[PDB]
Amino acid sequence: MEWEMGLQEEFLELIKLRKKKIEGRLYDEKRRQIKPGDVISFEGGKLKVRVKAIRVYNSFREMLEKEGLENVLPGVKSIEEGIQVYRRFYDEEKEKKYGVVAIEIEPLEY
Repeated sequence: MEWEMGLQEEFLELIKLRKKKIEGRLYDEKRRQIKPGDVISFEGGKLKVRVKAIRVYNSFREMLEKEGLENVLPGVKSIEEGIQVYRRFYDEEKEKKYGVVAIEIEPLEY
């Protein structure tokens, strides 16, 4: 039971910053399989993270508003800007389909 992924180094560090914040991401198929009790290797083993718990919300707004914008998207200009990031990446239909699930990740690498 191991998950593997890849993302820009800059994005990796973000995860390290999410160790005290949170990480959003519309629930998907792969995510559905992702449960709080494993590890996710990024870029092979550049950034290792282990699911802590899964959550579900109404939308990014409620997530950034409830969970926290900066507690989800570090660097975001604003809540509105954040949603845009999720909109460009995540489709609105899919999102409206399920919603949003703040997957709490914690890199145990450092």
